[PDB]
Amino acid sequence: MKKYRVQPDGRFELKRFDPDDTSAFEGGKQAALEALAVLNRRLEKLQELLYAEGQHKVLVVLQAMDAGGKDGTIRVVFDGVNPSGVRVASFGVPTEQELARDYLWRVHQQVPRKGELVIFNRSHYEDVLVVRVKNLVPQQVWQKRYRHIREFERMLADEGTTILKFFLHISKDEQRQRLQERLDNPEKRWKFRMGDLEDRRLWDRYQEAYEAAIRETSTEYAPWYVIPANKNWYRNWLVSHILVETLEGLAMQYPQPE
Amino acid sequence: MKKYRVQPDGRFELKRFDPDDTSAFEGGKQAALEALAVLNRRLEKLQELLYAEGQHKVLVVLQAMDAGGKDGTIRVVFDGVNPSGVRVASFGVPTEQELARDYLWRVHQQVPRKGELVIFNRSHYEDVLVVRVKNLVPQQVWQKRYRHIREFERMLADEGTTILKFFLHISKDEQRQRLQERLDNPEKRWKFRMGDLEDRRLWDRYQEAYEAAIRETSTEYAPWYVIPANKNWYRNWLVSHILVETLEGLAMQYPQ
Amino acid sequence: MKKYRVQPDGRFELKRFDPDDTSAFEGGKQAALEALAVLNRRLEKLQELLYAEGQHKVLVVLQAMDAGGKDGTIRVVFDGVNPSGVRVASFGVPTEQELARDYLWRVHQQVPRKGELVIFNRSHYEDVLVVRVKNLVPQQVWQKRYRHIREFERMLADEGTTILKFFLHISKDEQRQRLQERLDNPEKRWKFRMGDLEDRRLWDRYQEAYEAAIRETSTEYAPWYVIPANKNWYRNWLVSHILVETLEGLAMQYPQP
Amino acid sequence: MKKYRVQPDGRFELKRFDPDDTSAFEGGKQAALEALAVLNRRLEKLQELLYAEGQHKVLVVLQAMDAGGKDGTIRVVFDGVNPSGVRVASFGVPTEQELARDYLWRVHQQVPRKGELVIFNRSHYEDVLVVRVKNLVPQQVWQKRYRHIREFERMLADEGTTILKFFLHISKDEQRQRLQERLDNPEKRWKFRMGDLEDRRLWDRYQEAYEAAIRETSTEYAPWYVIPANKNWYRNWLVSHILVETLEGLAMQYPQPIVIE
Ligand SMILES: Nc1ncnc2c1ncn2[C@@H]1O[C@H](COP(=O)(O)OP(=O)(O)O)[C@@H](O)[C@H]1O
Ligand SMILES: Nc1ncnc2c1ncn2[C@@H]1O[C@H](COP(=O)(O)OP(=O)(O)O)[C@@H](O)[C@H]1O
Ligand SMILES: Nc1ncnc2c1ncn2[C@@H]1O[C@H](COP(=O)(O)OP(=O)(O)O)[C@@H](O)[C@H]1O
Ligand SMILES: Nc1ncnc2c1ncn2[C@@H]1O[C@H](COP(=O)(O)OP(=O)(O)O)[C@@H](O)[C@H]1O
Ligand SMILES: [Mg+2]
Ligand SMILES: [Mg+2]
Ligand SMILES: [Mg+2]
Ligand SMILES: [Mg+2]
Repeated sequence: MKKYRVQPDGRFELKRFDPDDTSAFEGGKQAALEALAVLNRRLEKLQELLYAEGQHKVLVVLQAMDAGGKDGTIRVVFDGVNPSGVRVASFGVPTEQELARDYLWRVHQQVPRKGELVIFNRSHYEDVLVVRVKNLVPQQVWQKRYRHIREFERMLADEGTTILKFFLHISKDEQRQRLQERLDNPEKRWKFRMGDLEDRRLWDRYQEAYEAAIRETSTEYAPWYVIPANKNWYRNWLVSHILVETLEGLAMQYPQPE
Repeated sequence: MKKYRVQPDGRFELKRFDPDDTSAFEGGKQAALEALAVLNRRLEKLQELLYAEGQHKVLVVLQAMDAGGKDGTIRVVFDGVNPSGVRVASFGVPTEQELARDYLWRVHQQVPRKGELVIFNRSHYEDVLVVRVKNLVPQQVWQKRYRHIREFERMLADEGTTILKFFLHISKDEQRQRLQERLDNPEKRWKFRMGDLEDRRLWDRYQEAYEAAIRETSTEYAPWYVIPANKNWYRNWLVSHILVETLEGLAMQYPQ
Repeated sequence: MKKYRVQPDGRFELKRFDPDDTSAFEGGKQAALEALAVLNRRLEKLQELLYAEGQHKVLVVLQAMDAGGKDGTIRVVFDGVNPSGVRVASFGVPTEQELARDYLWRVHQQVPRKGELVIFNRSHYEDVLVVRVKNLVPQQVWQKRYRHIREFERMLADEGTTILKFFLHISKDEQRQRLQERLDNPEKRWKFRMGDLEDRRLWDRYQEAYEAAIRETSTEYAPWYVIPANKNWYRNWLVSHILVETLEGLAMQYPQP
Repeated sequence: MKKYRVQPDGRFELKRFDPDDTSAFEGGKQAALEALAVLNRRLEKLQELLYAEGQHKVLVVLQAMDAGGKDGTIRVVFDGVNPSGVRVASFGVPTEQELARDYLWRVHQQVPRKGELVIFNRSHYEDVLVVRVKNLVPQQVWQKRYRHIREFERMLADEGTTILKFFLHISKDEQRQRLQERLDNPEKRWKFRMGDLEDRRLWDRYQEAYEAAIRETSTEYAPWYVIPANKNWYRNWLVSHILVETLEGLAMQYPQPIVIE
């Protein structure tokens, strides 16, 4: 089941992962939806424990190509989970205030507190992704940032944060369909930006960047999971299974005051 | 259904509201749960519109006595609503940093942005509630805050925030049972502090403080709704109905 | 010198104030520099006592036209005052994050804490100034802001903030010279933006905007002082005098051992 | 100077530094005050350039024992420097909100922005000092924190922050006098807390904690300077000299960009 966990050997190659792979589930969509429903209930209970224990901090990082399933994952995986204990932090185009400080400043501000589960919809990884691909800074600058991230995450983990980093892996062809579906969708007509067409020619450069990022930052304290995300049902089930298992591993207990 | 909206006539009496009242729903639990399921789906859709339109700011304020149903309301009313568009801000015991600035500073920081629905689990109201009851500041101070709160909410509303204030009204006897269940439940035991028994002795002063605040701060731009909260099913349905109707009233539309 | 405090009668008139007026000081520059040196020393001591007492919050609001002397006031008036107790908060062009919430959100965040003296270099007033002049929101919206401002400042004052609002009043002709002097000084040329010229075309609308804000928001708890700011030496001495006297009035005492 | 810069060799021994040392200055009190006046003027001009250029991020970290001269340094070194470009961030006893996140969260929030000079009056170092001495977390937990700091400061420096860390070194005897003077002074008594006598009792444990911290975190990108701080005049001149020289080294330039009618 950890066939998707990227080992900290620095020997990662994205070619080994197929976006269309569904080998960890034996049953197809209908069966998987039932399985997800079970895990969602366990997740709801596990969050209730987390909030009650108030010791651990859970950080779920979502990274994907545009239309890679970031919003869809949050919406389906965290369906019915208490709003008081779960929070989404999105990282968009940096403001002048954000650029006036190091790139980790805006990110560090949003980290989960004790008893809180935080989802990062894009993250500090963007500073080794869009920044690298579009050469917003030279290689000399962004190359050093891998060490920064390893060390920043070491600090977070050592101080009590459970870090789960999910790479939602979709094919170039799947993305083409999803963006075309976005353009014909009336309630998604607004989600489209013109820049989505320029980043499309940069596909390979983005894939190279994801390969580099994952190889350099997947550690035992902060592992990367490559989720085959072409099938939404499989993506949702697998992300739920990984999170539920990790949270189960924490052996969280309800406190007693006497 | 707006028999629960507190009119801005400064003539409200809490006396007139029974925590055990269920008169706005023509039936019981089983039927009300079905009704809530329908409103929850509408709520999910209305939030989706809010986030997409990205113009309005929605502020839901929850105030209640301890074990009055604040966590329960958030959990049930907002079940299945997109986490990206909904946020809870809890107000606890003020820190030294928080006390070093005016009481509205910590609260103003958490207000909803455009396209966001924020729930305040306890609020700036505590500064005319626990503060008043325990005399954490003298009367001279906390008396002036009613005007502050009216004017701060006028500003929020004028600048595009839809404000819904819910008072979850439970009986002294219901609280006694709920707190006893907290002591008799291992998965509830944790929410308990010894101070929950002390505040119990201050019941009437807290009730007097709630009546006072609601009378002073329920306005046309920021109304107070007194929710009979003894029955969870009725509490959840009624808060959902009021929220859904208010959000419907905004005539929100998806962008072109 | 109470001749500069704008009474809360709602009958303020900016034509009654001359930027070139120096009548409150019985002398010129050389004598005023000496007088300012005395007040600056008292200000340094008063700040030490504010920080020590740790109860009051002091908010100094500076509003002026471009090249009206806001930065020079900070630099000279607060010279030698302990950095640990004094802070500047500047308000610029609002970000999308700042615009996504009410206009008072970014301003409320910067308010002085207990024992702190804060200077606002531009403020929440901007939201009834540049916003009004350039119609960034309609009249329907910015008209209601005067009440918001009065009530927000009432709340700050009631809760322990001493509020001093200074309008640094310069003439249209003085601004023309200063802006020209900016374009000629290499260590100042960087402060120049093309907008400084576009806003100069809007002089009168800005003046009308200042008369309206001052008339509407000068209260007992938060007064406005119209400082004739054409002469730097007079501007610096008069703001120092007003601040020092206000701080003296607080009769601040050292904590009980 | 490089005699006070702590080399990144991990062989630092605080015993090699005398709080009463004044060897870098030839002239005594009167001559040093004149020298400081000159450096203060250069500092004022250098800050004006920093704010105008708006590219560099400057972080001055002040660490000292109680009554070690932190407030005194800020007050004298930064005298007359424009408030708009200089900010003090003090770190006291953590709040429940601050404790609910990692210890670097509150500190990272206060880092200088572009064109700003920030002074940290106590810092993230407190989390390997008072925390270590009073065992507010176990050794297993605070031991890992040296690497965190090295790496956090590497990130800050790599991304554009000039980091100056000053350890204001006073003797046990000097502290005893200053604490007593605070007590007898009516305009200083207010600074006193009962814990000042507890942080006096643990002197050696604190000194051992400063030795370990400085030894572990003085790097090329973020050096530690041990300032002999028994003499205020020498302390003030030396911190001013180090800061001015560092700022001079940045070779800051004013930006480059019509008849007004
Ligand atoms: N560090 C960064 N530097 C530059 N651009 C960034 C950075 N972080 C995020 N971005 C960009 O910001 C954009 C956010 O777009 P937005 O529409 O707000 O979100 P979404 O990914 O849901 O479409 C992304 O296209 C992303 O590449
Ligand atoms: N302004 C305030 N001043 C003093 N106490 C406050 C203030 N606001 C909130 N509190 C108190 O903080 C406490 C928060 O308690 P906590 O257990 O964290 O939440 P809950 O109400 O869910 O039990 C409440 O008992 C409340 O009375
Ligand atoms: N509320 C506001 N809305 C719009 N513009 C604003 C607002 N507050 C400030 N501004 C503008 O931001 C600009 C800040 O410019 P800047 O160069 O950073 O400062 P300075 O006034 O020292 O030149 C001013 O020209 C001012 O008109
Ligand atoms: N990380 C921390 N953990 C515990 N105590 C801390 C921490 N950071 C700072 N402190 C303590 O906070 C206190 C600062 O408060 P105060 O007496 O008002 O000022 P000062 O440092 O000027 O003496 C110091 O005693 C210091 O040890
Ligand atoms: Mg509780
Ligand atoms: Mg409680
Ligand atoms: Mg300027
Ligand atoms: Mg002290």
